Amino acid sequence: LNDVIQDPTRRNKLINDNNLLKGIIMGRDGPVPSSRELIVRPDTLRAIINNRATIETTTMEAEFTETLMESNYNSASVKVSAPFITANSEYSESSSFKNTETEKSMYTSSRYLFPQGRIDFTTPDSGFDVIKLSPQFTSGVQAALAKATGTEKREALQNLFQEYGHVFRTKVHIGGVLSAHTMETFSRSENETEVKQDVKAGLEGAVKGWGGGATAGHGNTQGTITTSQNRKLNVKYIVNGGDYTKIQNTEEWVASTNQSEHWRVIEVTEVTAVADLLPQPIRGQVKDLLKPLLGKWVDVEKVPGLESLPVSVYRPKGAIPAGWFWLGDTADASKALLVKPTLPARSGRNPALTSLHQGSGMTEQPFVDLPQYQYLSTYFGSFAHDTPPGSTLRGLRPDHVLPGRYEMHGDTISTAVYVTRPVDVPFPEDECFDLKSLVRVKLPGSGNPPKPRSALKKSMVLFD
Amino acid sequence: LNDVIQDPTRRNKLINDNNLLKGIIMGRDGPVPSSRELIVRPDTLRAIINNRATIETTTMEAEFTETLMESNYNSASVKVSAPFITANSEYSESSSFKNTETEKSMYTSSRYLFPQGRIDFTTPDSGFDVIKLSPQFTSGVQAALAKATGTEKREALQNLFQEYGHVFRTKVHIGGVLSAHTMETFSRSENETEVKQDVKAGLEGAVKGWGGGATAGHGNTQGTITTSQNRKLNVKYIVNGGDYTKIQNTEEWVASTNQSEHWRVIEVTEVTAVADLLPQPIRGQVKDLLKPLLGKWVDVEKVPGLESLPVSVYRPKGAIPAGWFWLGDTADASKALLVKPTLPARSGRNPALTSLHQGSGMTEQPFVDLPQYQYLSTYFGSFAHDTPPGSTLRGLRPDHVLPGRYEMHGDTISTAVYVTRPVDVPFPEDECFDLKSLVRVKLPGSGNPPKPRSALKKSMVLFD
Ligand SMILES: [Cl-]
Ligand SMILES: [Cl-]
Repeated sequence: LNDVIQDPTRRNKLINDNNLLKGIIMGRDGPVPSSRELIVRPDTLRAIINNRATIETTTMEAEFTETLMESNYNSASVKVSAPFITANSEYSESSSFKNTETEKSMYTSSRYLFPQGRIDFTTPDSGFDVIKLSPQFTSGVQAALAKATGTEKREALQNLFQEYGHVFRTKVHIGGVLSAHTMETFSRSENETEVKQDVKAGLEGAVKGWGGGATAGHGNTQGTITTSQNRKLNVKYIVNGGDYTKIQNTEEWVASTNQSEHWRVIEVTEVTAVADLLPQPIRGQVKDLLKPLLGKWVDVEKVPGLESLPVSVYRPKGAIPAGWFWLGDTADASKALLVKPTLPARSGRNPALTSLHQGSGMTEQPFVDLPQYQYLSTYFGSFAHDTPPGSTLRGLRPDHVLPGRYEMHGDTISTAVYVTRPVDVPFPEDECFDLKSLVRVKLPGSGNPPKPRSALKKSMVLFD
Repeated sequence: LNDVIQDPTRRNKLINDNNLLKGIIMGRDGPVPSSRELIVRPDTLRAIINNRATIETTTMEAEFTETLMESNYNSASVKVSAPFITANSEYSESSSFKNTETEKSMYTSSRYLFPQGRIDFTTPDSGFDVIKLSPQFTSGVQAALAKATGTEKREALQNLFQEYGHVFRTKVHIGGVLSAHTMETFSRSENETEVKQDVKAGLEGAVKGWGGGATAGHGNTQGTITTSQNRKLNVKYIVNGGDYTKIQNTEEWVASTNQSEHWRVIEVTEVTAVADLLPQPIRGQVKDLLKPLLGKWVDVEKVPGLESLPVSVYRPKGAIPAGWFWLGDTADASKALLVKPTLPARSGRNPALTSLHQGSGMTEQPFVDLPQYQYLSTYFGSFAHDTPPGSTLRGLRPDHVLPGRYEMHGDTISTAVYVTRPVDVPFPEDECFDLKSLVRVKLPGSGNPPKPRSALKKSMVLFD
């Protein structure tokens, strides 16, 4: 029983085995627990009893989240952890996750939970026993903010989060779990609702058949499933908790999930960013210093030889200050945003920006130098990385951008352009800049790069 | 002091004066407290001490939220309350809130908070003292679910929420507040970021000048402000808490906010839907019965005489069952969604669906019979409300839809169409159906209705 475990020193076994005192490092190797304790060891754990077995499913369209899906993070935990795994991922041109003009990808994870309960860590500035950060971490923050220069403070803070972790798990389900994980690539011509429901039912069916003893028993393995609509899927099967030596006989493994010794984290229900646990004044100072870009609003000038276009095309009217960069052609006649990276370049660290090169095809459009980086606008001219204004044009690390929305302008497809705006959902969780990024509807020639449809996140840019 | 008030019977004065035990009715007259108690009177209130005065701002693009903005609900509370005020609002063709092809509107509220603390009501199935629903409400739910037919159960549940409320305030700030509320209509050609920041700084400046004693003192009133960018705004000034008889001398009012007797709710920090407070089995039964539409997937047939179009146009292949309705022309060659309302028509109650009429202009497109209702597709032909398939075509109540996203198709503007898809944000709070709703890029003739860009919410449709 959950209440029984929380009473003596066996609650310390539950805390220690599950790394409940440690922040989670979001890196290229997936979610990794810190070797250092983030919080002070509590006298008691806040537990909600729930022994009801259920099948839960998570559908995820965000790239770089596969290791979080496989660690049974729910959508709310993936959301908070997503900028950190994205920023620290190993980018590749050969990824199977495809987001093209004709195709899209998604991850689907189903989990047959055999729980005992939920453990809650009360965050500071919330009603309740509350989280107390370890003095070792607090001293690290103080030592980081005490550095002579802005660059030194940011480098020490970066080192501090790489050691302590990016997020802390504030709500976790404890018990045993049998989970199935998949990825699917489908045509944009398909009904998204039909594809999602078909993959979810097929995955739920596989975990349902595995759990409760109906299919041939197995442990951690790879398998293939066929949905009702004939989609063939590569499935990864994962076991967490219970006695793994008993996994061959499903019902014997299920019974072993009632043993306090074999209880493990079975779902990450809620996660909090480590910087958000910091007290009120320091919190804002740390968060400002963590922003990868500096921002500046500057004057614009109209691009000549664009009389054919339905709208006026703009670029910063510089005199672009040394070390500053621009992000693409705009329909904003008033101002342009310039950006400057706050962190020095280091081997193993993904920079906030990437330079661009003209494509080897018949095209004159830029291509990102660093794989999987994104840019905001089509280039209205002939790009060259060695000549202005292309020499100071930059692409962005994928954690910096979210999908935008097009507003089409033009009386002919050949002259037609899209003006990128932030999505107009009434209750956004994240806010983006309205930069009025210009995208060509029909680009001339072949070998042209995928058309951008992105908006820059406001949380990534520090002003003044 | 907050801790001092919570100890004797003066905590009951704080609970009673602020209606902390009552659900909030979201109707045409704004947020109205229920006359009936939703929860059992607690022995103690969970309080977080915070006497730090701050200026907070909320920007809201959602229509029908003005009375929530004026009641100092933050964006998270507006979000949860929004479907309920939208569904119960008094619709009008003469609203100043404009969302056209060339213009958009938004609400901005700034509040100069003079707090004492925050009161938290712990929801059932959450760590902590927890909420216990009143036996009068619980008996009402049981009596509603005991009705002979589906229609009778739904009517009794509707009556139950109109009496008890749609939402419950789970986190509230207590003290005194000076707030300014405005609305702004601007051209889509404008930078949204610049407009939002300009209105927020102008509104923050007005509350800053009012509070702390710098401008001429006043109480609840209407005024005009001018932003840094020469935008002229109609401002509504509201006072909550403190001694209102002392409002003329700002500093005397500020000092009166430290008196336990004058503490009022100053911000609605978190709100929970009343149905979400219900225990696990009943919760799902109530939520299914509250859905305004029944759903059914049916076969489609291609619309003839559409050879010129870049895509195939579809309508349900009916034999449309009696009492069922369709929602517009689609590019979905496999299936079509049919809808049926679950509640009977009643005077004063906004129906889930509206019939349509052909516009009096040169147009052949349908127009909603009920003001402010929305539809999903342009009609690919000549609409008539008295002939099939137009006789069974229906528009939707604004709470049923969210903005969608266009995917353009066509080699000529005149033949070009948009296929509506759900927004592709990676972490949506709300999910919509992908219906592949077809919208004409360039409609022939004048007097044509505003082009739709909407997706139907999945939470509004009950299947099987
Ligand atoms: Cl290339
Ligand atoms: Cl009309």
